[PDB]
Amino acid sequence: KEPEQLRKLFIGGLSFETTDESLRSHFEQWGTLTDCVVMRDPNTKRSRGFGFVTYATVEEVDAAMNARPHKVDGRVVEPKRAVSREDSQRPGAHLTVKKIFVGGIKEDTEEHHLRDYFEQYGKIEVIEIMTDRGSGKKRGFAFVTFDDHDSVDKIVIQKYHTVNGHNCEVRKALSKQEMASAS
DNA sequence: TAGGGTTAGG
Repeated sequence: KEPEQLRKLFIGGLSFETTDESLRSHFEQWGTLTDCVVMRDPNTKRSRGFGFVTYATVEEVDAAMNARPHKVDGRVVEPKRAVSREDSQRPGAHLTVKKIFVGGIKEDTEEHHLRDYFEQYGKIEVIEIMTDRGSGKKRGFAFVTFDDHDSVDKIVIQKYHTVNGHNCEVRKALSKQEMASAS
């Protein structure tokens, strides 16, 4: 079926008392769970305050994210699309942000090209195709802001994105300082 | 609130 990575959600901010079972009890309400686990320190067996749930289908994952906010064992938790272990090493991979950087877009790209691809992921708030202040020339990248951080997360976990007929690279937007800090 | 003994010899 769909890849395990795209069927899984990271659940952060779990109460100290949530266990594999109480977690499953909550999330099974949105579909069939193929995996459900609270992460624990190997040594002291104590909860690390986070876990994962994996559904049989991405559509169930989507259903669960459409049901936010989630309260598990009396605490509002923070479900997020699961970012792969390799991608988790990149700067800002786990940031909650509503904006993405879209790089490598053709000179004739227009806003409608960005909408036709990105509106299927969520409600768009702002689209900025960047130009050099001063020369007025296109720089080949844009920013797109959405109303929900999950739209960004669901887009960046996918590998390819076709805008104005060709692939473009999409990453979470890091600020000017964050880019420096990741240098 | 970022992963479960889950990542480079011919």
